[PDB]
Amino acid sequence: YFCTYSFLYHQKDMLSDRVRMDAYFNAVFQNKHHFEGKTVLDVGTGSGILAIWSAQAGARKVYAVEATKMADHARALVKANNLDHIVEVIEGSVEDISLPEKVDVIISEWMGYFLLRESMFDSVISARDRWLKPTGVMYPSHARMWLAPIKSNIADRKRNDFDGAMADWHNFSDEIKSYYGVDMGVLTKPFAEEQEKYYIQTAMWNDLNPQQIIGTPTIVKEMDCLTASVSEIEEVRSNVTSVINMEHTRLCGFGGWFDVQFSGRKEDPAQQEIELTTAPSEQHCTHWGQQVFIMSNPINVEEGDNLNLGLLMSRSKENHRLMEIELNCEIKEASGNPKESFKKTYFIE
Amino acid sequence: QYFCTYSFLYHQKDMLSDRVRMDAYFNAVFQNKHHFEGKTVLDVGTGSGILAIWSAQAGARKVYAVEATKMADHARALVKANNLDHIVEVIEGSVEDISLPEKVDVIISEWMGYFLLRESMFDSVISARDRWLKPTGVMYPSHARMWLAPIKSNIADRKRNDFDGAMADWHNFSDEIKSYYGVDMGVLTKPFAEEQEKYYIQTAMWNDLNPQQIIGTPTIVKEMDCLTASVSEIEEVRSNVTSVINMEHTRLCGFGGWFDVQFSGRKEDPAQQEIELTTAPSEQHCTHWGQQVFIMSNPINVEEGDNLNLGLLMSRSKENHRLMEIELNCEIKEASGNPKESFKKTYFIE
Ligand SMILES: Nc1ncnc2c1ncn2[C@@H]1O[C@H](CSCC[C@H](N)C(=O)O)[C@@H](O)[C@H]1O
Ligand SMILES: Nc1ncnc2c1ncn2[C@@H]1O[C@H](CSCC[C@H](N)C(=O)O)[C@@H](O)[C@H]1O
Repeated sequence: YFCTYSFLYHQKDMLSDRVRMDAYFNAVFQNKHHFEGKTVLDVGTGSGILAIWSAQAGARKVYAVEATKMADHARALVKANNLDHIVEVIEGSVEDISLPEKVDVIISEWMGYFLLRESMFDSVISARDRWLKPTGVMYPSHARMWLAPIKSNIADRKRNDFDGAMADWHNFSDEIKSYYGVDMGVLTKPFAEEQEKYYIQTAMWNDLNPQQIIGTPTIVKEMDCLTASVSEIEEVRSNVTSVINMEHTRLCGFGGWFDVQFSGRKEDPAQQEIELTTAPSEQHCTHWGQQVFIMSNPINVEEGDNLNLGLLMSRSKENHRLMEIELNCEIKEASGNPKESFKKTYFIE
Repeated sequence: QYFCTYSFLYHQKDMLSDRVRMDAYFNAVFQNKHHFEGKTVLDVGTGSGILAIWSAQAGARKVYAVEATKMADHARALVKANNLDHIVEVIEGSVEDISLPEKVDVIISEWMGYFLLRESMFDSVISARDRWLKPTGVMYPSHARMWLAPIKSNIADRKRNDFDGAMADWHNFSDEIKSYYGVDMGVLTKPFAEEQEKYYIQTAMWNDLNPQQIIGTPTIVKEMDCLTASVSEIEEVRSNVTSVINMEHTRLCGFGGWFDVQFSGRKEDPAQQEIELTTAPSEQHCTHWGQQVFIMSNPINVEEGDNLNLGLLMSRSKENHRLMEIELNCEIKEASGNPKESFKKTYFIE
């Protein structure tokens, strides 16, 4: 994990996100009252970009914490820009560090694929509960996860890739039975499962299109970063989305994304609320795109149809930074109430 | 990190799909069933259990198939389904933490990574030999061998056109970060650069070389006797010399490394027939290891009789012990000694 974040090359990818960058930019400077002459802790500074803007905008002192050797660059960068007298870049895992003082603002960019991937917010919680004074602000102040039924040609690409996978495995076992004389038949099933788990069962990074969304989007979890806790991170949700097309569409899968907001405390508000969304757009991509969850079996669907969804979202056992999505779906026609029930496990890795 | 990959049938599959590698091992066994007829066999890192199966097919008394990964499950089912469970015993664990109901006649295993030495799976085979093999014991393969040879390849252009791309993209990036956001990224121009050279240039590429692309005499850098090879023998120094052949006129663009493996058994129990598995430049024979290429930072002209005096030093990286580093020091001397043109570059295998 920490591995990939130690590359300049990876770090600039993020910095290249104009959408990602504009939001934090405008959140800081359009609200330089949370910063003027205050103390900020930038959580997971990496390049130290967010930690520079805070100083640039009035922060008396800014603790920029980075777990990787990337810290050594955030230093040259904060020093090369003449803010070394404000920003203190400390290398090390925020979980293991002690500060001299409590902090007014915690600023971080902890959001992953589908928001919860990487579980870096667990570090921010630690930082907030250990340091944020009783009256501190947080950037972002709230977050939000969304889901919606979509219609993509990728559903078929991946079924066509699994089918091929399966076509090859059967030539190969024929080959190995002719020469060598070993019969590979009984590993057909395990090679099946391992393959549905990879082309079908595992969420795809896609760049959805507003026109690909075929129902009302649902909010699958709201969040308050001033108050959220790790215990509430593994999450269960039930809601409903309605078809709006002719429909003359099929259910090919579900897309998931997230909202983020810079609003302030209900009591130290933002002069101006800034929103970073990843909702599909014809123009604004993010490096997060959306997570497409592909349909093992596409389904016909008409307008007015009513998709009752039951999501359950737990962090994996092998690796707590990966997700596993349990998705139960009872579809109901406009008229109550036929159905097309089914249950599917998707993996965010 | 390492083992993770081998728990994948799809991967185990790639290797089993490698005809050259299979033909070699399959023949090694059946052309020599005299080591296997009624013998006890240890297979180290069984995977699908393919070597265990053949051994048992060749009349072994009992076979021992050790896999670290949950793949042991499938070798175990793969051996039941071929009516060999009464001879083959698939065990789950590391050959380092496992004990045996007895000593073993033959130790067969496919432990060779990229450029022979990657993954360092031989450490496990050794351990397996030292504790379990009996004096009489034979080993498959019985010898190994790493080679090196100066080459001519358009990939040394491909990568530097790649690097330049990278650099160009950065200088725009930084200019775009200053225009909006008001940060100058200048102090990171050099570090960015080194990362990009470390990654495009100094890092070994997989390649499938044509024998024509070999512009000098090859050279043996290391030769291995699996019966006696130590783990300390595994960090390696090698000073060779090579002579440019094509050399009417070509360009030095980098180096290729590859390995040989041999199944000759023992001098007091020799193979009825010796089998070989080579990864040299082929024209008609491919392998999943291919050849490892080490690019020239800067390509150099070269002629007939030009003498490449190479100083090599193979060692493992501090971070991971399964990865390699190669300090390659090069003195080039024209057929008329000298004058020179000497360089020094450390290459990473990952
Ligand atoms: N517990 C922890 N302590 C310190 N740094 C952490 C951390 N968990 C994640 N990080 C770091 O936080 C960074 C998140 S990526 C964000 C980069 C930068 N803040 C920006 O917005 O441009 C990574 O560089 C990662 O190394
Ligand atoms: N110390 C160890 N103990 C058990 N298995 C090991 C091991 N080190 C490596 N392996 C396993 O050995 C295999 C190496 S690839 C060999 C696959 C198979 N024997 C064949 O020849 O086709 C991998 O499955 C790896 O997981």
